[PDB]
Amino acid sequence: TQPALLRLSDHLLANYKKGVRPVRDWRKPTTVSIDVIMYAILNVDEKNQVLTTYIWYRQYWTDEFLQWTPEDFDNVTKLSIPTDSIWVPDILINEFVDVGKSPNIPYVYVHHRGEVQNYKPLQLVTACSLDIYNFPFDVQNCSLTFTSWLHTIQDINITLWRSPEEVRSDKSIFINQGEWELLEVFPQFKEFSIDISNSYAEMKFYVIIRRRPLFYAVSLLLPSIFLMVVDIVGFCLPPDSGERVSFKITLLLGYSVFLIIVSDTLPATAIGTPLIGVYFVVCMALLVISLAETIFIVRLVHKQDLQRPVPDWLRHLVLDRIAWILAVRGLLQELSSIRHFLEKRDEMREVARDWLRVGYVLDRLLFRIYLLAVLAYSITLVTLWSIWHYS
Amino acid sequence: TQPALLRLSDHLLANYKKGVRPVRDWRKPTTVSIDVIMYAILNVDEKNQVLTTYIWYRQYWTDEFLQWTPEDFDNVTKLSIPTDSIWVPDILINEFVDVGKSPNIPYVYVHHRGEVQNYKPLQLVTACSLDIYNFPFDVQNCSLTFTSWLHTIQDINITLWRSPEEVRSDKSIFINQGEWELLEVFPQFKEFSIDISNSYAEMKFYVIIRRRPLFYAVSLLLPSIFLMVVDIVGFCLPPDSGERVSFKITLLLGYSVFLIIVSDTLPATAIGTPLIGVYFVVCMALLVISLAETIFIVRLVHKQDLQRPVPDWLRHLVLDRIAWILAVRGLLQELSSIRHFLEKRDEMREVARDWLRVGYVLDRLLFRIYLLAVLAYSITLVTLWSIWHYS
Amino acid sequence: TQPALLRLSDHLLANYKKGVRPVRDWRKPTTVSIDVIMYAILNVDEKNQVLTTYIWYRQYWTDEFLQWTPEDFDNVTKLSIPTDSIWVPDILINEFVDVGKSPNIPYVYVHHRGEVQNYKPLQLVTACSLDIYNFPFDVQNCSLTFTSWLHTIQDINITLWRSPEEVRSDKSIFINQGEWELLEVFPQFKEFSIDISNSYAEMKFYVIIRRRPLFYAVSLLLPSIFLMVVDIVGFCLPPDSGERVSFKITLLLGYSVFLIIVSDTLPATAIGTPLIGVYFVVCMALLVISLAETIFIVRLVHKQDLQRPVPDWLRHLVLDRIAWILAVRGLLQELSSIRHFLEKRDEMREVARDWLRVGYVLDRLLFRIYLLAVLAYSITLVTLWSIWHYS
Amino acid sequence: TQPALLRLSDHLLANYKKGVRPVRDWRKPTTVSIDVIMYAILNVDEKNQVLTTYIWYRQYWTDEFLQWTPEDFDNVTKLSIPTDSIWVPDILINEFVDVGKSPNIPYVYVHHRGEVQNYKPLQLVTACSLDIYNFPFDVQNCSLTFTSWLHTIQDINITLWRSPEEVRSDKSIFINQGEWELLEVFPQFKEFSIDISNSYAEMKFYVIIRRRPLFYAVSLLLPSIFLMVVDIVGFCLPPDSGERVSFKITLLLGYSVFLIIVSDTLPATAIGTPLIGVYFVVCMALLVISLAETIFIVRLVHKQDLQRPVPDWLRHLVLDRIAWILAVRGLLQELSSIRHFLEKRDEMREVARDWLRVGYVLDRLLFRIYLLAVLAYSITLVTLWSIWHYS
Amino acid sequence: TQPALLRLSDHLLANYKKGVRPVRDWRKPTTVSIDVIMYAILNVDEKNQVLTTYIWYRQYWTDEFLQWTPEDFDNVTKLSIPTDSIWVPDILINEFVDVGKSPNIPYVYVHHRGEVQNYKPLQLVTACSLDIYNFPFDVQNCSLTFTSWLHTIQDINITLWRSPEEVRSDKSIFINQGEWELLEVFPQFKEFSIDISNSYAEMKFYVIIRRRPLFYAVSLLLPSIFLMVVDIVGFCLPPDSGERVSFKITLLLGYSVFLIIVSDTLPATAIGTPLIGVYFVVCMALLVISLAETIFIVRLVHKQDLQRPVPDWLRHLVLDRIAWILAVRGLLQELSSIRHFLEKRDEMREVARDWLRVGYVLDRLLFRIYLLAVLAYSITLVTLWSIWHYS
Ligand SMILES: *[C@@H]1O[C@H](CO)[C@@H](O)[C@H](O)[C@H]1NC(C)=O
Ligand SMILES: *[C@@H]1O[C@H](CO)[C@@H](O)[C@H](O)[C@H]1NC(C)=O
Ligand SMILES: NCCc1c[nH]c2ccc(O)cc12
Ligand SMILES: NCCc1c[nH]c2ccc(O)cc12
Ligand SMILES: NCCc1c[nH]c2ccc(O)cc12
Ligand SMILES: NCCc1c[nH]c2ccc(O)cc12
Ligand SMILES: NCCc1c[nH]c2ccc(O)cc12
Repeated sequence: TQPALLRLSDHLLANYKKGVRPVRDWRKPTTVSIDVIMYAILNVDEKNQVLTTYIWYRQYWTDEFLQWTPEDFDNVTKLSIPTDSIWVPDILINEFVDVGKSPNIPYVYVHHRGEVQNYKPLQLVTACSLDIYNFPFDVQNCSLTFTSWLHTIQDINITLWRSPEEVRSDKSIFINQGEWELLEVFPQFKEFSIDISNSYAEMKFYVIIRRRPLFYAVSLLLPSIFLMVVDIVGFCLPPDSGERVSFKITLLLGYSVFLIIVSDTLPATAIGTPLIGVYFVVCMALLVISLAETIFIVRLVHKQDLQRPVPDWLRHLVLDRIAWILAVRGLLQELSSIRHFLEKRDEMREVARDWLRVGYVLDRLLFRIYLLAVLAYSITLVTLWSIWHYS
Repeated sequence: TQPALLRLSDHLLANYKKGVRPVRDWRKPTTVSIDVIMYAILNVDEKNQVLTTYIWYRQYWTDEFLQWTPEDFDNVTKLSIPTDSIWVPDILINEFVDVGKSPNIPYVYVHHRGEVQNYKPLQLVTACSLDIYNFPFDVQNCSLTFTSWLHTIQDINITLWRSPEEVRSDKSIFINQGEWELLEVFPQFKEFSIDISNSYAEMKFYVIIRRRPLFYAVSLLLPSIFLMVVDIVGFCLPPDSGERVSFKITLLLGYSVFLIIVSDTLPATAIGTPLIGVYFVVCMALLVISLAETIFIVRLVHKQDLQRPVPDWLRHLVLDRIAWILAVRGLLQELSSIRHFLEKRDEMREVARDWLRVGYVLDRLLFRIYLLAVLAYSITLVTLWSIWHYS
Repeated sequence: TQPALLRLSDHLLANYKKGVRPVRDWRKPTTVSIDVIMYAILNVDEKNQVLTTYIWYRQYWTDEFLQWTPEDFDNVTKLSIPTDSIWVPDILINEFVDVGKSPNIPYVYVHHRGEVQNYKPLQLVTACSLDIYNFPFDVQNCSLTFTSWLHTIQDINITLWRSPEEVRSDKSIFINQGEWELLEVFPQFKEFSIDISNSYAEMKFYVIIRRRPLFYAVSLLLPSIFLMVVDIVGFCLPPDSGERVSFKITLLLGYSVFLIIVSDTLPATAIGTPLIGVYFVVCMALLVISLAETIFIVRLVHKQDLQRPVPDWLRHLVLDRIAWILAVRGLLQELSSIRHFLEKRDEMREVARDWLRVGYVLDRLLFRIYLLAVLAYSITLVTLWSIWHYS
Repeated sequence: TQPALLRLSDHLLANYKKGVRPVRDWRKPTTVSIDVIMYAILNVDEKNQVLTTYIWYRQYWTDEFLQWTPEDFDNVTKLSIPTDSIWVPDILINEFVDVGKSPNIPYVYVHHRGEVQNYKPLQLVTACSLDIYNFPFDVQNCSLTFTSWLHTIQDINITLWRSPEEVRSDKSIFINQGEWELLEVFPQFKEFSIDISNSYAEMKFYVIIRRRPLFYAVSLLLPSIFLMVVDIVGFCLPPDSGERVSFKITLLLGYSVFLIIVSDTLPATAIGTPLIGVYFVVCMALLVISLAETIFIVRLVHKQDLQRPVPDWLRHLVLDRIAWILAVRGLLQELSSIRHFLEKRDEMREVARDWLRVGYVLDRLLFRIYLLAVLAYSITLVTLWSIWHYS
Repeated sequence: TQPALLRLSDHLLANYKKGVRPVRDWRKPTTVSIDVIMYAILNVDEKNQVLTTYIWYRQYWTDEFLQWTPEDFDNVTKLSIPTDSIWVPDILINEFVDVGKSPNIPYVYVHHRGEVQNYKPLQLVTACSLDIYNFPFDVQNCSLTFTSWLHTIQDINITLWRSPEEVRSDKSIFINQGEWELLEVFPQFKEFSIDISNSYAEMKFYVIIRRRPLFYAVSLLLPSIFLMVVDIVGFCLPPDSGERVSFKITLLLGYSVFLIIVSDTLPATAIGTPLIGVYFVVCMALLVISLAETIFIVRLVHKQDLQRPVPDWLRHLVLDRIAWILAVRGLLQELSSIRHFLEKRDEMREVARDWLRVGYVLDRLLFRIYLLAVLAYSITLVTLWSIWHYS
């Protein structure tokens, strides 16, 4: 005799005639109130300048045709109806690279005063400009805007639903333990117009995210200090031996191949030039000047075809030493000849020994200077890190 | 005269009016009982913190409108009808990264008392937090939650169908011989609420999986012990020869390039720091101190420009040896000069020989110390492995 | 006056009422006869344990509602109707990783006795367990099962259509000139049941495929024999020269980097351990012991700081040689001193020469032993290959 | 009593009969006016000769059946109706590689005079010919054409809507800070015909884009000048030492491996041959001739088995030096023999010294020539860069 | 009073009853005439034996139910109707790996005599057998076949539309400046039958394409001749120096790593063995025998522990030289002893000098032989290239 609640379900859907903007008067617009909450931040692609995010989105508006009195229908205040049977605004998002992949959820709440609500999850892979000038300590500011693609300001009006301060500070759900953590989501309403007599409404959410670089800092600092330490420990071997230049060029080749294979992996971009490359270039130049010093010292010490050092050089190298911290005539003729030969050989040996001593002293002094330079570089780096840590 | 069973098929579907929650009274909610069984575990992505699983899922609920007496229709108790002609709850899964790919199966059983059942396979690629602190011996605890996205607690209520102990211990179907094997699937019912006056029901299944690391253990241990053995066998060659430093730096370069090309392949993450990296750093430091010892020994042995060793040094190096386990005057003038030259050369040779002996003794002692250190490291590693094996 | 054949097309489709299992009596089940033929085998993924295949599939069953007399309708025995207007069983395939990509073909033959047939191509990417213990000479046994996901044994019954011996030996269409060639497709009917009072029917096809490894065999054998030959030819150079150890360590580094870059490319898995790795480890160990022999020989030959060899050593090294295949007193005082110095130098030279001869003899003997070992290894490898070739 | 605006919504859609080209007379064609605006330029693939772009596209035409008087319906001039209920032309784009991914936007404006408009975003990945002859300073000219695939010139006519000069200079929306920046979008109308009696209309937009190569220029110039500088600094070490050839071959191997790993990454194509490869080949040849010079100098200086240099050679090498910037008889018999031996040794030493001096002079001269050549190459390169900068 | 042309649009579509093969008599089949034109050739995958092509395809057939007199309907001869409202044959393509991605174009021309035409673009990624025996100069012959999947020969008959000679030579549209250029498209009609009493019609188009290898030829020839030239220039340095073997092994390692990293990139297959690998193996063997010659020459020249060369060897090495292009007794006793020591040293020096001269002569002769062999190889290669160029 008396059917179930469905007695009203057809009563609203008998002659609804969807596909038309539901208003009693066409002059007034329909107002849509939206709300977004972040759930997780998926990977960000610096090469393609595109990021992937996942949000829970909700909206509501007024139908003005789905109105009924609760008392007439068993106290019924709200119900759920399929979303394909009612008018739905076309609220899209700009700077999108694909339609995306998301479920349908073909249901919507409808209240007794015409208010209709829509809840949905949605994943966006979207293009924003990424700046990686300070690559490890990045703070990215990307934007996503909601707007009606075709309806103008006289048709659809965008409202923020919740208060902006509630939206800005909302960490109710967020997947931590990832590469990124968000700082805030700042909303802003704007009016967009390319030409005259045609304007639209947009709502832009600016997402601010910060990277945690501890893994990146370790992976970028450990090989560098490793090669610096091995260069320092390999500096202290005799220079006249021919293995010094081989050791230095082998270490330089190792640094070169490491730098090349890490040249584009970490700064995966085609525009930005982070300061990490500048520090790497500085380290490379330090290795180059160390190799040049080693080559010069090796060239200075070479026993064959030598000349006695010019007095002034020895006189100031001893000065900077204050701051480092019968027919018997043929018989005697032959003996005189062999003696003179031995004196010549001894003189060559003494000249070689003096040149070797000069090379040793110069090598020690230049090693001390290089150690001081490395100390200065390391202390100024840790000083800048402390300045970052304490603003 | 009398049609087939389809005489009831239209009788239930003549004026069903799908799209409305089927209840006689709107106050009571509709209860959905669900059940999941794992079938296989596909790949897990540590870089993206996402895994892929395949389950068989079933659910059932009560329609309260598809009711009939069996006796009236040729003893018919249950039938199958297309799933697009009846109301279906929107039971979704959170922490999902895509809609996924699964067939439709447009059929459902319906019993004579209104009970309706739904069976379906489904593959989920979903985001959970992976911890790889102990990378080879991982035990991952990931979660997947079933909930109604839009209907509240007053509309849909979630029930576990089978008993929790049956669900927890269920290995009826599972594809073994993979990288992972599951331990348990723990179910838990919860009530979810972000704001007030709006609450939902969720059912969370915690999947616990364990990795079998034998392949990983072999692939990570074989090159390490290979390079340790080759370092040990290359340690025992004469130090005064110049090939020792070249051999050591070549082996160090090999270890460096292997470590760099395996630096991110196995610990494919940007947060976690497994202890395998710590052991690799320890091995690298051991190689570095071995190279430093070789360089020091090479520097100590250098025949040119030497001085006699200070007595105390020789006196304690012989002490630690207890624990290692007429005008004929011009003629004689020339002969005296050449004799003195030969004495000078012999003295230099003797000094070089003494320094070489000192270097040999020190090299042998330091080799013994290094061998003892390697023995200690290897035995403590196998000891820790045994402690893991026997708790 | 008299329409075309379509006069019967509506006669069967006027009140068909699809979506219901077409039977006059609900007690008897509907029987579906299926048939599959392979067309080509696409790539197989050993890392993901998944393969891709392409088959032509056909099935037929009885409708019992699409029945007519041919004589009444211009001799018409069979026709074609859209597949969306008739009942279609939900015959799915387990161990599938995706819904796949295949066309629709919205047409089916229907005969005058109710028999209805369905033809379709379908590509499956499906998960099976791959064993690569003998990686080049693989014979893979994978399975694919057809079953009704939701209908039970009382509803749908599976039949093989053609005889099993015809299905097993069917090479009518197959794309050869690929990486794999199939041996047989063995069908087997089974009854599946997880719980009680609920059983289903499945038809499992076991596909057996064999790999042709000639390209793999060449690519795996050529570099190995290349490095063996270059090691053999580099073995025969003087040992006292310092380039021998450099040559050996360079070749060892080359083998190491080749093995590492081919460590996971060919055995692309995380479980299996093929014997090719065992042979590679054996070759590596052979190279290691060759390097150790070279280092020992180099250490044995070192002219500086030598002692005369102990008699017994020389006495058995000559034994194993049988099987390799006035004031004139100051003047004479100075002359005696210089003569004694020359005797000392000559004695050191003779000791060095004797030690060099000992090192040469030992190096030749160990080279012969190493060559014999390489010969033994190569002959036993070709012997095992012949045993494989002739069972 | 009086319904809403929907009173006209059915009035236009009661018997619209979509699917037919809406014209009162079939002889006249329907005219579609289109407009495109670039929004961003995504990645370009030089290997596949395909690019990805994102545009906002709009079009309008005349329906001639959706006509009404505003006064009759509450002043209503325009409305919005679903796009699936009206006739829509099939305006496609050639040289497309996929259907693409874009939303639907199922709404269109309709004016009271039958004018209907359609707005949509669309992303195209499309194939055009890329020329990279001057790879860093590229100016690409690609094309995209809009045409009706099936309707001929007698049915659909294409019009540009806005004036061509407005379309050509339109930077209202464009995502800068990318790899590319566009110069202009030139439109052109054309008539297309493959066979006779069948012609179509097309509208081709030529997009002109320019690359900003600063990152590419830095990444391509820094390693090159690095290796040039290290070659120059390693040139200045003594030639008789055996480490010079090792240093040169190590640097050549480094250049070779860098060139090979960058051989196809930057010029990612299979047709074009940019001039950067020509400059790299020139640098390689310079390194090769430097290595050949080093080998020749090393061969010239070799102390063992020497002959006195032919006079003419010394006489012109001193010429080019002007531009570089009793029974006592046995006793004396033995003394004469040993003296003659010492003279022979001294003569060999003097010959070796003279050859070493010759080698040193030649090495210095060739080093000066090589430095001059490097200076010439660097100055002509910077000169060509300046010519590019100032046309 | 009199409606538009749509007066006939319903007249054909009032009771069309699609889904049935439109014929007045079921005995005669329906004939479909097809035509294909290539537009561009996308990438070809040699690893997966699959290619991607893009064609414009058209077909037409006879409906026999869409017939009208033009005079009755305002001279109307042809119109356009949606393709979903009429019967469409299921003409598919075999050897396809996916459904593909193509637009719909829901429109078809219909003429007044029942002739209906369909135009569509379509991209196929399809599997054909690729032979790369002569990898740079490939001429691939792949096939694509059009057939009705389910309708037999008694239902659908395939016709070529245009004449075969017109189809074979058709370059009206084709995107040049790619990796491939097509030679011809040969059509062929065939009858296909697996079993008896069941036959179908197929139309196979054989596409013939040729590769342009200039980029491949340059990229494969430049490093090879580079390493040959550097080997030749490094051959000419003194053999007794220890850097020769290091240079040779370094160059061999460079060739090895280049060959390995290019081992599978260019011949990206698992079956074919191109002749380029044979030439690379020949070059490797040439480098190996050069290294063996260098090692033998180095072994022959070793000053320590030498014996005088056997006369015959010197006598034929001078022969092949024709074709290369009182108590004073103790005093004299000591002098005699030292003189004898000096004679012994001089004899050893002379023996070493003679052995060095022998080694130099042999090295020069073998260098000449190696140069002649390289000349022969290069000339026969350019000769074979000329034979290819002039058939
Ligand atoms: C781009 O190419 C088209 C095709 O030839 C040409 O008409 C047009 O002038 C070109 N534009 C520029 C800026 O070179
Ligand atoms: C291509 O292959 C088919 C199949 O055998 C053959 O009939 C045809 O002649 C071939 N075409 C050419 C140009 O070789
Ligand atoms: N199942 C989660 C329901 C839910 C609660 N709050 C929400 C906010 C937005 C949204 O899309 C969904 C929700
Ligand atoms: N064909 C397997 C039917 C089946 C048996 N038990 C199940 C449990 C869940 C499910 O989705 C399906 C099933
Ligand atoms: N066009 C191929 C028709 C055909 C013949 N035999 C078949 C077997 C199975 C199938 O799906 C299709 C077929
Ligand atoms: N929401 C942006 C609406 C808009 C303004 N101008 C446009 C031009 C083209 C287009 O597709 C869209 C638009
Ligand atoms: N817009 C191109 C129309 C066109 C002309 N000739 C064709 C041939 C085939 C085809 O699919 C299409 C066409």
